[PDB]
Amino acid sequence: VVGGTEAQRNSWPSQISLQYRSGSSWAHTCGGTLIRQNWVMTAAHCVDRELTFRVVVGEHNLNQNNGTEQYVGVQKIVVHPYWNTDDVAAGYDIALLRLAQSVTLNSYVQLGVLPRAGTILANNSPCYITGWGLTRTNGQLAQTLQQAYLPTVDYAICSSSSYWGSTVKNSMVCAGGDGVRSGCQGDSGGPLHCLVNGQYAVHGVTSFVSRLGCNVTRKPTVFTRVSAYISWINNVIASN
Ligand SMILES: CC(C)c1ccc(NC(=O)[C@H](Cc2ccccc2)NC(=O)[C@H](CCCC[NH3+])NC(=O)C(F)(F)F)cc1
Ligand SMILES: [Ca+2]
Repeated sequence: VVGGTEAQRNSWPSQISLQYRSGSSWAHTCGGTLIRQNWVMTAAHCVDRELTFRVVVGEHNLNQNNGTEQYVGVQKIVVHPYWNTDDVAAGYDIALLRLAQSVTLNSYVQLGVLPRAGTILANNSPCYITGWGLTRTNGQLAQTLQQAYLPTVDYAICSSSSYWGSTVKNSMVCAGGDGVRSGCQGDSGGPLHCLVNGQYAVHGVTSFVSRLGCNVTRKPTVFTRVSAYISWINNVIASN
C-alpha cells in the first residue's frame, strides 16, 4: 500500500497473510480474506507457483510477535477454472484455499462479510484497501498492516480511453487512481472493504496495478469483483 496509514490492531480482522516457505523461514507473498473458519479467498495469481503455503490470521506486524497470531497450513487450492496465468486482464483472478485446521475467532480473527450477488457500487464509493505490500513502487514490504482510502472508479470511467480502457472488464472493480494512494506488490489477493448500509463488506480481491508503477494517476488499482463470484464461491465450499 502506497500512501497508506497504519491500521489499528483490530480494525480489519478478516485480513490474512499468505506466506510461502523460503529456506528455514517463511515470506509474505499476498493478502487474503478469511471467509469461513477453514476457507480463505485470495487471487489465483498468488498461488500459480507451486510453493508450500501457510496462512496467518490475527497478524499485525510481520516481523514481530503480536501475541494474536494463528498459523495454519493450506490443504487444498481451488482456482477459478477459467483463470489464465498468461492473461490477468481476462479476469477470474480468484482462488479459494481450504485450511488444514479451523481457526478460532476472536476480536483479531473474524470472517469477512461478502456482498450480495450482482451488487455494483456507485461511482466514488468509500472503500479501503489493506495490506502488507510495497509502500513505494519498487520499494519494500510494510511490516505493519497499512490501509488506504480508495473510492471506486465505476466501469464506464475505468474502461474509458484515459484509464484502463479495454484491460478492465465488468467482472472487476476499479478503486483509487489518484497517483498518491494505491495497492502495490504484496497486497495482491487482499480485500477492498467498502462501507455498505453501515456495514464493511469485501467487494474486491486485489489483482493488478500498472506495469509503469503502483500509484499512477488514472490507473486505479484493479480488483476481482467478488459479487460476480458468489455462486462459484458457495458451490466450492458446499462440495469441498
Ligand atoms: C514499476 C513497475 C515494475 C511495476 C510493474 C507492475 C506493477 N504491478 C502489477 O501489474 C501487479 C502488482 C500488483 C497486484 C495487486 C496489487 C498491487 C500491485 N501485478 C499483478 O497483477 C501480478 C499478477 C500476475 C498475474 C500472472 N500470474 N501480481 C503479483 O504477482 C503480486 F502478488 F506480486 F503482486 C507495478 C509496478
Ligand atoms: Ca507477527
